[PDB]
Amino acid sequence: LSPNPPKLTKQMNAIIDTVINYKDSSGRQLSEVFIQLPSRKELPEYYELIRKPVDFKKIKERIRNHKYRSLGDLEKDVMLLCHNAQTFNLEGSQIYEDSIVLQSVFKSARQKIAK
Amino acid sequence: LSPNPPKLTKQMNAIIDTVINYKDSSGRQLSEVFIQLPSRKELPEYYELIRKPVDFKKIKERIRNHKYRSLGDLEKDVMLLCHNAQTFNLEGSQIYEDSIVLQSVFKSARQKIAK
Amino acid sequence: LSPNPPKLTKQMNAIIDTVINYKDSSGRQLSEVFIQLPSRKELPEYYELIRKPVDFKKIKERIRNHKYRSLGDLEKDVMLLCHNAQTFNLEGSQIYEDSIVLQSVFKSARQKIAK
Ligand SMILES: Oc1ccccc1-c1cc2c(nn1)NC[C@@H]1CNCCN21
Ligand SMILES: Oc1ccccc1-c1cc2c(nn1)NC[C@@H]1CNCCN21
Ligand SMILES: [Zn+2]
Ligand SMILES: [Zn+2]
Ligand SMILES: [Zn+2]
Repeated sequence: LSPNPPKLTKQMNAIIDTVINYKDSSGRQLSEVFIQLPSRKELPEYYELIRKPVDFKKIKERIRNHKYRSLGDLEKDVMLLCHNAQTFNLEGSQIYEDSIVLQSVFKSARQKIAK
Repeated sequence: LSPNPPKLTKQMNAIIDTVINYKDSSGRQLSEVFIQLPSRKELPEYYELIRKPVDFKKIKERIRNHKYRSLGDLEKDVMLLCHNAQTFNLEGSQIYEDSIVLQSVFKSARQKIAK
Repeated sequence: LSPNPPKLTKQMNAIIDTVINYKDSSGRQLSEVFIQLPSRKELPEYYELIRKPVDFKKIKERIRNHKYRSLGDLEKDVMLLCHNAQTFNLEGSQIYEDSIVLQSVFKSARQKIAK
């Protein structure tokens, strides 16, 4: 469980980059509303219903500071992001929809760079 | 007797760049599964009944490393893939349809590219 | 009312150099064609159509001659570059698409250093 190689760090990023920077057919960068969560004092409901919240920043941070040991351990936090999103949003609502798409992007992006 | 110049580089790239990025009515890029083959370990059965397999990766290799003389060289690789993808996968099975869908997309991209 | 600290000037160049330096997934420097405008004699067109023409050399030249006052003054010009590309070049035409990409990189460079 000793120094996170640079090679592994080099992946996590580009993966989470591939994701963040993804722009759809119309060209809308889907990540926009996932980067920063909204405030407890803005959307208290979210933090009532979502027991273990998360956004992208807080995933990037955890990359930056070598918390994540394997690519597995990242997927989980990206997956929990979308789970959360889906859980809070109305099926067929643009928020709800993006999370899915992104979910896939990662899995292909991770595939395309990982084992 | 001679080299492979800008027209053969740009155009043969231009063609392929286009095809890859082609997305159906659902904006679903159909190149997806045709970029990187399954490993021989992954799906032995492919190679247990396909003579001379080929990826998408290898196409851009054959481009970057100047093996395709004319257009007629490229297409042969291109159409083959589909031939395989069709040969292997089942009629109606998404991949099959995609594989065909592609064939043509190239055909237009080649014909449209009139010098 | 006062000249530009080297702290600033060295940003303008970092930000712009990130931009210019940038290559796409493929490994393709998008900047390439924007670095220098075409000759008047070569694209008389561009000059008839584009009101205030600008490429990258001149921006550099305009950082060097302490001609940009804020980062605004810069981005203002940097976007004038992409507007002009998208004004002249047809939607979906490779160039066009690229220009948009760059607009983002620039903004992600700048939004990076504003922190
Ligand atoms: O589920 C998330 C995970 C990570 C980051 C953000 C969200 C998120 C943001 C949301 C929302 N739901 N989820 N509902 C509507 C609300 C409208 N205003 C923008 C903020 N937004
Ligand atoms: O819009 C621009 C902004 C800054 C620098 C260059 C351009 C630019 C270059 C162009 C073009 N359109 N725009 N049309 C295609 C043509 C292909 N041959 C070289 C010239 N090139
Ligand atoms: Zn570190
Ligand atoms: Zn070469
Ligand atoms: Zn000076």
